[PDB]
Amino acid sequence: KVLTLEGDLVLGGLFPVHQKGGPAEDCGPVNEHRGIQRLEAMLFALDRINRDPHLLPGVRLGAHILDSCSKDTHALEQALDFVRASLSRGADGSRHICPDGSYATHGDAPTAITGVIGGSYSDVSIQVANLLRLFQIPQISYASTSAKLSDKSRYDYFARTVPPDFFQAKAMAEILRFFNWTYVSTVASEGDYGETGIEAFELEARARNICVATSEKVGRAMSRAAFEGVVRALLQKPSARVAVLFTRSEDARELLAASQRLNASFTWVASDGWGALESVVAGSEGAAEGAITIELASYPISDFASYFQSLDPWNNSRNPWFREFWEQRFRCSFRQRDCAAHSLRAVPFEQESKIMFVVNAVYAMAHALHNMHRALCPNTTRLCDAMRPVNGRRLYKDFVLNVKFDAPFRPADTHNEVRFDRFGDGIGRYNIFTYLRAGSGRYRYQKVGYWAEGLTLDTSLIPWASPSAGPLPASRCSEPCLQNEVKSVQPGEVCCWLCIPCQPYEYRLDEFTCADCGLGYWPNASLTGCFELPQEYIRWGDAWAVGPVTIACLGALATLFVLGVFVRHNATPVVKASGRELCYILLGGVFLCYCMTFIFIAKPSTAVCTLRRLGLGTAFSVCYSALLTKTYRIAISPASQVAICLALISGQLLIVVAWLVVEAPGTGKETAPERREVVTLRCNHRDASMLGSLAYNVLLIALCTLYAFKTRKCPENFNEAKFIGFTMYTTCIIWLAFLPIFYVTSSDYRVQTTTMCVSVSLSGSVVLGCLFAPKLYIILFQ
Amino acid sequence: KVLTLEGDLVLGGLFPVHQKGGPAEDCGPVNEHRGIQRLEAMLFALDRINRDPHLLPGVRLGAHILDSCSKDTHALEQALDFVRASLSRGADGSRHICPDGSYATHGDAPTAITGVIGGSYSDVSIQVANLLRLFQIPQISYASTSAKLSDKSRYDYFARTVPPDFFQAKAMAEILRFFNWTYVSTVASEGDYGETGIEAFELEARARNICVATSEKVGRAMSRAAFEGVVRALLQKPSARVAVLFTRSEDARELLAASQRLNASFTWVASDGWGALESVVAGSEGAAEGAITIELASYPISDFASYFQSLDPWNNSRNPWFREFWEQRFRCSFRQRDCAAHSLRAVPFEQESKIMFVVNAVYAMAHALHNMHRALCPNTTRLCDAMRPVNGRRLYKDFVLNVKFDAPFRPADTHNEVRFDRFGDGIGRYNIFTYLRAGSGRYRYQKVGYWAEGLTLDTSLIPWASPSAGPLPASRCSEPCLQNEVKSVQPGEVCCWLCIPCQPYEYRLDEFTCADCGLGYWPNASLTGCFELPQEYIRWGDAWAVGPVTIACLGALATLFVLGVFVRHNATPVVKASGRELCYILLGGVFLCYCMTFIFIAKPSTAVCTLRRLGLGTAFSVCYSALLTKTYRIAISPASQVAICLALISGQLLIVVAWLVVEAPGTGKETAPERREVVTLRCNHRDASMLGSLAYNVLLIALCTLYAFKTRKCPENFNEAKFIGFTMYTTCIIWLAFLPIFYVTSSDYRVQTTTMCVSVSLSGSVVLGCLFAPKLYIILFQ
Repeated sequence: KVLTLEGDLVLGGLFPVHQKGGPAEDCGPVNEHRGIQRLEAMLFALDRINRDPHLLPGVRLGAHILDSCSKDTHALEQALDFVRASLSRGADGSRHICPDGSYATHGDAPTAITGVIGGSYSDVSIQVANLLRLFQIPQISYASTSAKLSDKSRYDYFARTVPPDFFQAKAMAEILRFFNWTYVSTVASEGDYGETGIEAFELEARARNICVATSEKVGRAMSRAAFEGVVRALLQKPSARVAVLFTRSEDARELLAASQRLNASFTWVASDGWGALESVVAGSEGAAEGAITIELASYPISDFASYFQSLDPWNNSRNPWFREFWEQRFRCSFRQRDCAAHSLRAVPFEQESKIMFVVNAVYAMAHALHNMHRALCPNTTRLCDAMRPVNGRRLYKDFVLNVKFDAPFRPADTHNEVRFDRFGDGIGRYNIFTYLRAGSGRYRYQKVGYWAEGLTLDTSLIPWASPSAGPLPASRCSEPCLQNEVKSVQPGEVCCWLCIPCQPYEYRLDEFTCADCGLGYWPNASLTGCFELPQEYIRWGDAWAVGPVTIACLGALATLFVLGVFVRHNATPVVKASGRELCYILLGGVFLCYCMTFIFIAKPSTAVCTLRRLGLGTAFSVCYSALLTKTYRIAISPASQVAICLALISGQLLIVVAWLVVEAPGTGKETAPERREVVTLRCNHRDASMLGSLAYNVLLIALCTLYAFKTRKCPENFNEAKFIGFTMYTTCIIWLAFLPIFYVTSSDYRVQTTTMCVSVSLSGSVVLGCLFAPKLYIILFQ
Repeated sequence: KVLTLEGDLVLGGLFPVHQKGGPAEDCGPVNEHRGIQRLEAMLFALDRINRDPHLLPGVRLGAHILDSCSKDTHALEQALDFVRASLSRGADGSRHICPDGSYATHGDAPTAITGVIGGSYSDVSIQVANLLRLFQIPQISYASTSAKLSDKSRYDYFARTVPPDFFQAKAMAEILRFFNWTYVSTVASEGDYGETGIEAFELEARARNICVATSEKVGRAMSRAAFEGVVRALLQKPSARVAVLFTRSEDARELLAASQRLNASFTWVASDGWGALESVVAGSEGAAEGAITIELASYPISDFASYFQSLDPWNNSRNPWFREFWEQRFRCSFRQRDCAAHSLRAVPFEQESKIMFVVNAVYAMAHALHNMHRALCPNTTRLCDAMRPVNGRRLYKDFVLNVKFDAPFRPADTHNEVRFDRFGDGIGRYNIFTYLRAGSGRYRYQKVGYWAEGLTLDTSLIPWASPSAGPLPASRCSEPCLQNEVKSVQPGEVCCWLCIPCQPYEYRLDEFTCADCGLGYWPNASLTGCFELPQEYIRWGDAWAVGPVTIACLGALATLFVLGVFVRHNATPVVKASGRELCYILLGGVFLCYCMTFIFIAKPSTAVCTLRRLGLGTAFSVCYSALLTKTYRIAISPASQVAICLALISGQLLIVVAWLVVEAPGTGKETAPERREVVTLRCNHRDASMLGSLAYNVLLIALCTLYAFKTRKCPENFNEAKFIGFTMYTTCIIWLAFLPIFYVTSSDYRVQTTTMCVSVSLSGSVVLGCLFAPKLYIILFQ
């Protein structure tokens, strides 16, 4: 059937009056929820346009409406009808079986259609758009929610009033960023609807500072085992309790039913698939707590409802499908003439949510036509003779794309308009519905805000945001930490991470990995890396170092007293027949060893440690030489004993200096604990062959001293002989005690060194006392 | 007009009978080169199909041909006619001015078209493909060379027989890789054809081991200044002498004219735009030398020509445009009845290159129809009643894509077939034409090879490759070099580079950059990097080192002789009242200095450096102490002089050893030349405070010796006194001479050290001789 209303400017019309019915019938039984209501809405819109004094005052508006019944071949044939009526007006009727006349001259062909207002489903809209691409005719839809038509490459002459899916994805992104829900999951659908929406959502996510936890898809219909598996995979992540949904109504209902059966609480926000329908939450009211829903902006129209109420098949015979709709709504037949008793005013009527979009499309087309007529021939309001061929390219790319007008039948409360972007898509105007948990009984959706160009909503109506009694429901991954514990570990996630402290001795210079520097130095607080840290020149405490200094001072005082007693008693008979010069050399050696023991506790460094070990070796050599001379020079001439003593001392000094110079006495800093500040404590001259050769030389010197001491028949000055014997015995005992002590305490930092220094000082003091005792006894006797 | 031929299965046809003529007429005057020839070819093809016993023996074949005249609206309306005839057969004629009957029942509507054979230009092909995409009808073209239709997303039910532009780009890539022409330039065009070809060529280039020099584009038509500028930019590169061209015929002719005007020799290969046309090379014969041309594979048909020769408007009234073509070819009108005198056999006829392609398209459609009829209803050869509704989806995606048949009117020489790829495009078969420089007069194209699936051509007909007298003309960038000079520099090119040698001391580890290692070591030949190179322990030559060794041996022999003379003459009066022990100490010091001078020419190392400098300092101190003792101990006790001498020697030794240990005597290797092998020649103990303190101590010792030399009234042993005076004078002179010599030659490698060693050896020998002369004189006197 064809619905034709006369007029100079006629517009196309497409509405699915019927529904799917299989290949048995033509295309299916007549529908009464989508097609007839939108058809009557378009008729009312054109009636108001014809009666509008401000809009199109001179010329009227025609109407050419064809059935679509949600079919493909039928819609294609109806588009062929439109194109044959529009373009084929140039060629007359060809030769056919018509014997009355050759061709039609005035009738049998309507005027060229200016535009078409039709196409609700995705497939029919795609087909109409692809068919009307080449014929240079504009096309506007009213329920085209598919986002695959936004591209102008495949669909150029196509516009829509409802917002596409990427607008809804942007609204989802805005409502997620408003609540700081960076860590969010997504659920897709295997149908035609949802894939482009999820793609746009993921693109907007990866665009600006937000990521996604997981990406799952749900099929059309299968066993509940797959639903249980996918919901378990969703709830597997403990930190994932918020997710977006882009599925249908039945799929959302079954998902909520499965969630209620599994008894798990979540905070779910969905797309327009949920909507304001109540059948999707039937039997699952205690499972959608704290849910956010996106509703398409649509307000009821009082004038359209009043016009639809006063409808009857008696005085309104224009619409051919009106009788079919009347027979479908009320079970009756017009043959028996019994349908007149029924009235439409008695039965309650609910307006379709798409009526406002249809009337907006019609009024936008009317405004575009008015603007074209005003900008083309402004001489008079009558029809211009220069616009008889409908030029769709100009009317599309010059007028309808840039429209600025207020919404029709809009209440004084709202302030909205109708515009189109560069892609010919309507602006995204949505409403936010919250699952309010009102204590007055049942739970129902509550309007809390709207999203047109900017997100403007309040928390005064949100149940989990109004009192702020507890923490705001949000999913976060790695937010809590500062620039003190920088380590980051990522098991399987790239967007977020796990903020973990690193080692305290490791520098902090990168926000993804922790760099571990050397153990001998600590990082700096200037945020530049890990380098050396300044140490102290003096490390030993004053109280502990006072002992060695006091011992050295006492030894020096004893040596000075012995030297003074030897100088004063220079004419004594005991010192005359003895090594007076050798006694002075021994006193000088004692002074030198005391000075070396005092300097051994100075600021440690390379030269410090080398001088300390050289002084220790020289002290050992000079004490051995002094003992050997006292054992030898007493009895082998008086000038050869000191000569060979100095010779052996110089030889031992050269040996030890060679042994210490052949090695590599560095100045490294080593700390015993794992994480501690490294300070200079000991020299790098660790266990090597130098100390072994020094110990071997000391042992050889001790053996020579013992061989010289083996004499026991000395009848002259037995007191000094027994004193030297006791002194060498004490020295050997101290050396034997310090050998295993130093060998076992070598791992110590300052205990072994201090113990060895104290032992050396005590041995030197004992030797000085034993040397001074013979001179004191000789002075007391004579 | 419509050409209708009876048949159960009717095939569609579209041909541009007319051409562009402006909006004044309908669409333009009738053509006689493209439309009528292809229309007659299709008519002859269907005529042969009807008489073919092997192909469609039972059922005939219909025809429905509509005019296109290379337009958009006309072709759109004629495709509208096809769709109205095919799909609208379900519904009868609507109510119209026809008063004879309600609607047509048998006539006024032909059967549904099974397929359509039409579309030559790009725009008409795009329009037909976009229109017939929705009605599930297959479409095959005969001259659709546009490559933007290969995608199945926008054009799914579209097939072609001519190869698209990407096949030609692949053929160009193959013929370029055959000649090893990696470095090539490209010239594009601003028209509709050429952009996708250049894009595919660049994609194939960047795909596998070949790059492009430049990418220029030429507009449609402008002044010659732009052409001169673009050709100058093309010839700017000296190594660029090979170019590909994807332009039209007129553009190629104008470019050849500009090149002949500029007088530049080039080797240019072009696309099918050049072809075998002779008007494009008129006036520019001496400019396209050594040119390669791609020609579309097309062979003449004898049967089609014989059928076209026997044509007349008397017994052939089917074609409506035949009368228009006859009136266009011969200037006459059928009103005067004077056109019968002219005959088509008299005037020569040239077959169009697209005749074979449309014939192959029609025969492929017939083969697909036969295969479908055989695989659907194999019961009988008659038409099946189950295939009355033409199902285009199965007929397309099951039969026309996979066809295996030989080409019609196939000459026994060639071996080719007709196939379609996954995108429904014909296989790429081209011919290679070479600008042969034959000495028989004018120059013309010569067929040298064909390209269907693999490049098979010979050089026996190529003028620049048959004798191989000179090098093959090829453009290369950075081919000549090996893994010996690895450096690479790239001024403005990324694909190729410039192969330049690097520094010989720099290791080779990457083919893009040269890594320069340290100067103190040379890279290895094992291709592992740059590390240290083994040196020699001994560096001084044997002949040069024999001098110092001989001097040391002579000094040691002199010292031994002096010691033996002193030991034998131990009872001499001169040696009795003198320092005999001091003489032995001086002899030992001479032996020590000789040993130090001998060891100073050993293998250089850290310990070697320390021992050498310590021995030099000890020798200086020992000679100073020996001189001081000889000046002092001769006259202040006999046991105190040697004591203070040994004390001063030990003090100087401690001073010099401290000065040498406080420094950092490394073991680095330094080479004087910039690029030479580094060997251990000079030590790390460079100019510092240690040598300054040593020189200061030596100067103080020399000043003390000179102060002791002030005695001039010695009456005992004046001979030894004057000998010691001459010795100390010679030593001071040698030291003063070696000071500035060393200060000036420190920059040398081995001259300064050898000179200093020789001077030290000479001074030691002179001192030994002066010391032995007094003992020798005393022995001679007594």
